[PDB]
Amino acid sequence: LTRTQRRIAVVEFIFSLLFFLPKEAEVIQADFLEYDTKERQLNEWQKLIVKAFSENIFSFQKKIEEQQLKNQLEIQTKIDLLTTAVVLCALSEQKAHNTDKPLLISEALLIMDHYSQGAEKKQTHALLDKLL
Ligand SMILES: [Cl-]
Ligand SMILES: [Cl-]
Ligand code: NA
Ligand code: NA
Ligand code: NA
Repeated sequence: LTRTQRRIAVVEFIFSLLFFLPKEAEVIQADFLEYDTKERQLNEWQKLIVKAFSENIFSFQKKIEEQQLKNQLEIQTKIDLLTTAVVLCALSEQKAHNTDKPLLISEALLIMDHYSQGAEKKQTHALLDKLL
């Protein structure tokens, strides 16, 4: 599997959880194990993202909540749950693996295309991730 496919697997997982939150951190981590299949071949790289997600979901969800709002501009001189799941994965991944900002954003937009969301305009906030 490609790193992109592995990212998609985390996104879909997170997505399925956002309908029924909150769950305890170790519960989500154990739910991720039951989520594994022949095709997913879930590895430690993905499990570390889900671990960061499980332990920081309250803060990530807050940071998101407030960045959207803080986007209230004049000049320059309703986020959905799939788009949220994509953004939380990027936050989770930068936390677990310290992936650089440019790679995370391109990848995120690539996943949005995969789900034919075409709401790419809500970048992975150039505001929410750190450029190293
Ligand atoms: Cl895939
Ligand atoms: Cl999948
Ligand atoms: Na790989
Ligand atoms: Na995990
Ligand atoms: Na953590």
